[PDB]
Amino acid sequence: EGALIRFYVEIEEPEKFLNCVPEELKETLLKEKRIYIDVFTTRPDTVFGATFVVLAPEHPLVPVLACIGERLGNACYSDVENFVEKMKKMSTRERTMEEDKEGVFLGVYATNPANGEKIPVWSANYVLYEYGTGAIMCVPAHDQRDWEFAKKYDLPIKVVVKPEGAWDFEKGAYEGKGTLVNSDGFDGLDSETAKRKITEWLQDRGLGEKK
Repeated sequence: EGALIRFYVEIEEPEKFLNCVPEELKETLLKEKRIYIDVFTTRPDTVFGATFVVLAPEHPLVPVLACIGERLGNACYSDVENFVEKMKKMSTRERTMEEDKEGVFLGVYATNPANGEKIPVWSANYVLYEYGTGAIMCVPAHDQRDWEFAKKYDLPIKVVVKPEGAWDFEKGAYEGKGTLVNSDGFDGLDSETAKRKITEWLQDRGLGEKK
């Protein structure tokens, strides 16, 4: 149980980037000026708290988005390539026995469909291609794996599920239930209710589905 959520990289001048993308993505790029990054989440109640996106190293969009990020002057393509190559060699245990999460910035920013914020797209070892779509939204305030990655790479922490009791978000992620904050029209909702309400809203807009 969860939601597919359609994040997307907006591309204002598609002709400048056409050679970064395969034929299969060209239609959407030219017509919609977007490259979609579909994520699966069991926490759609936290979507407003997404401060970055992570693709598994083997995700087909990694070279596509890195090509674009190089083209924008934001990414080091060789850094990305070296990371993917290193990851081909690492076992599941070696990628998830986390005493130093590893990732690389792809140089592009995905638009969050919930709030329109532009958030950086990374690839990282701790995200397995086999989980969901192989790309995740990262909510360091409420996901411990994401919190640790954000700590290492200096990424923003945004609280969207407020616990009733005290919590120092500068010490760990709060993974439990609460009421929404920083969630625009969904502010004040209990987080379980918000899972449904947010998912239906995205689905109504063609930017998500119950899954």
